[PDB]
Amino acid sequence: DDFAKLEEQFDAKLGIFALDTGTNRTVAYRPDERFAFASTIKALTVGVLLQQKSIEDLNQRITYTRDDLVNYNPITEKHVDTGMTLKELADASLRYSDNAAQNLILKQIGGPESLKKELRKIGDEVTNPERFSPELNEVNPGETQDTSTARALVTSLRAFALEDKLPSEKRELLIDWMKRNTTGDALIRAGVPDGWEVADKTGAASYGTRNDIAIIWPPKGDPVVLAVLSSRDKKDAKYDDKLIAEATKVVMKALN
Amino acid sequence: DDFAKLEEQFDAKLGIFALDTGTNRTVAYRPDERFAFASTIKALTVGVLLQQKSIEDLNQRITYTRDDLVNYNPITEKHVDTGMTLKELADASLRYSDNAAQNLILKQIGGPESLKKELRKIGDEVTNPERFSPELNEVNPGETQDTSTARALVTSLRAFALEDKLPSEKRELLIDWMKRNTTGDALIRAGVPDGWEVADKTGAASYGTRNDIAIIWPPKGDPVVLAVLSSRDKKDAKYDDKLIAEATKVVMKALN
Ligand SMILES: *C(=O)[C@@H]([C@@H]1N=C(C(=O)O)[C@@H](S[C@@H]2CN[C@H](C(=O)N(C)C)C2)[C@@H]1C)[C@@H](C)O
Ligand SMILES: *C(=O)[C@@H]([C@@H]1N=C(C(=O)O)[C@@H](S[C@@H]2CN[C@H](C(=O)N(C)C)C2)[C@@H]1C)[C@@H](C)O
Repeated sequence: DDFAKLEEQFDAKLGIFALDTGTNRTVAYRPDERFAFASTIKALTVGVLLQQKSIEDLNQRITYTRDDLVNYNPITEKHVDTGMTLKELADASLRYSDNAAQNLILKQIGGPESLKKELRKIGDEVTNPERFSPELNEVNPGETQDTSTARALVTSLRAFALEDKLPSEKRELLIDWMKRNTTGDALIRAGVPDGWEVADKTGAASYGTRNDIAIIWPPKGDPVVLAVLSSRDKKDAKYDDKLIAEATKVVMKALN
Repeated sequence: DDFAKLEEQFDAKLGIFALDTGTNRTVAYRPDERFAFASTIKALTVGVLLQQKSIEDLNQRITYTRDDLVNYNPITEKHVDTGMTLKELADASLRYSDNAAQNLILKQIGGPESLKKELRKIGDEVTNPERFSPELNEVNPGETQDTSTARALVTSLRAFALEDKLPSEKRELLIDWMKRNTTGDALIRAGVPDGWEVADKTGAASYGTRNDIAIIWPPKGDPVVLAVLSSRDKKDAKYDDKLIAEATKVVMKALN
């Protein structure tokens, strides 16, 4: 098995689940193993923002200071003086993984416990949002706060992006943002041929956790939804993006 | 001088122009020397496309056939059967240097002769569009068809991307496609300090011509607009991407 081999090669533990929505074929490898979701949660978080706001409501302007800024604020740091609309915060959070943007959105939806409630409402009993960004990244093995599984992230991302947890114009915003992600070139995108459209959201945390979740549109045929998660046994361990890229090529082989 | 030393190391001719939009300082080395523009023209071509369409017009679906495919078609070869929208064609052209994408876009704006006339209209009396792709890359020394200069490409790229040849929303589309280019990692991007954002478009053509034009954003402050062009004296000469990267570093020192 190629997935076992990857784990061997990169001294890491993989979580994989992929679903071909056209065939209902799946590819699983530790699909129900828990991993820190890290910033992949940003995607489900915007899912819930969109469900709870009209499109026009995303034009509301959010004011903030350097106190609402945290460790990684690539877009938010530019706009302290003017603020940002919810729409521009969605963009920043999904496409640059802006942590402060995530916290600001999370506050608009009522916080982690309110995100959790909303995910339970759409059918996800697995994903456990507990903390703000960045501290959600600090997860020790055995703990369950701020964790999910490859199976559940796929199911939940599909529910918002492709099914009926959102109306079509809102699913379109979500997919556009995710399609135009900037943080993912060496991950799922590097394990798919060019001209296969990918919408993804990356994550990284402690214990060398390195995640990517995606919807992949092959040139014709229905989309594949895919989570590829990984983690290692030392708290301060490095991850290797190539593992996600290689895993991704294995999934596509197995599905075709 | 460092630029001469790069010319000597790489046995090539360099064309450099950079402009610091903050201070109006410039860095020039053979700024008015002509080079084949190659696929850098794609950026300017989208600038015109954007100027002549509403953003919503970009969703017009273009149907095309396999005759429209040329030598290098990474995205467009996957969608002969469905076609692609103008928006999707712009993305393919800019982020993958898709040649067929560029030729379809060129046909939508009326062809190279029409593109040239739109460039004259924004003030560019230098850039000489004449052929479709890839034939545009066959330029012998002393010839002027499909050539420009480092100064002109910088001037024209600024005009569309930063000044008033487009309204802000279309500038934003242009800038985002170029920020997310997949073809430029070993060029200007390699000579810029980490975490400065870069929008770029690359090119290569006969006589070992190797090009990259870009906009570079210091973390705070106004952007730098940059062209780094090169060529060599044999028709079938190889280029070296490291030339462009090293020239870029020199540009950055001379501006800091
Ligand atoms: C996400 O998991 C965390 C923030 N979002 C990120 C991302 O998904 O890219 C991280 S990733 C980590 C930081 N360094 C690596 C890198 O390639 N960069 C320099 C961006 C990846 C980012 C801190 C969030 C939980 O903090
Ligand atoms: C334009 O310059 C040509 C197309 N655009 C390119 C690019 O910018 O990437 C070229 S150049 C060259 C061929 N191999 C190099 C490479 O490393 N790859 C991207 C695979 C780039 C591409 C053919 C057009 C004029 O043909």
